[PDB]
Amino acid sequence: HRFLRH
Repeated sequence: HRFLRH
């Protein structure tokens, strides 16, 4: 997964 790009 990912730590998103927020």
